[PDB]
Amino acid sequence: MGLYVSRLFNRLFQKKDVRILMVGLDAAGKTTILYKVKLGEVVTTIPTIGFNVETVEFRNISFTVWDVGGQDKIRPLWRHYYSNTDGLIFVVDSNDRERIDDAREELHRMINEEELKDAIILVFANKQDLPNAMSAAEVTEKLHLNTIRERNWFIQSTCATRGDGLYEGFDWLTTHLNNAK
Ligand SMILES: Nc1nc2c(ncn2[C@@H]2O[C@H](COP(=O)(O)OP(=O)(O)O)[C@@H](O)[C@H]2O)c(=O)[nH]1
Ligand SMILES: [Mg+2]
Repeated sequence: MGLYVSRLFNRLFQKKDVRILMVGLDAAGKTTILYKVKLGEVVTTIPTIGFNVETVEFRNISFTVWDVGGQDKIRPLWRHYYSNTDGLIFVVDSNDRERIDDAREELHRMINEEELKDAIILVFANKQDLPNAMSAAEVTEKLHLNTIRERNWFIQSTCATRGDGLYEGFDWLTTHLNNAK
């Protein structure tokens, strides 16, 4: 698993530094995905009391992961990670309808950051395994992804716990990060 996903990134070996942010509300499935793709050690750090960041690095690639939609007064704290971002992965809980609108706002707010203006957008509609989970289509509507313009985005159904859709999602991401600039 980690093997085949690791290969996908060989595509970007020429790139000096591939920066990938992976965000989403808490409990969307971010941490699960990191330990599921086993691309590298999930080094955890605590920049400031209460703010938890997970970092995975391998070769010229790095992932910086943290939860959004928490105490939206800490949002400026996240800016330290926007500069030179090549790709943005937004993980969403497809089964959580109560907070899908919060996800939407965090996402649209985040992709309109001057510094994230040219980042590829990968959306993981996670927890597709759950019975009453919104289909990728309904998550696309709730996240209002069709209102995104001039941006290269893609929504991918996944079950982080089993790994389904991860390879596909990353296959798309790395393919586009490659011919970006
Ligand atoms: N049913 C189901 N649960 C999942 C899936 N992905 C993650 N979870 C669970 O949802 C919770 C999210 O935790 P992670 O630690 O994954 O959360 P996050 O880092 O805050 O997004 C954990 O209880 C996971 O075991 C999935 O595809 N299906
Ligand atoms: Mg987490």
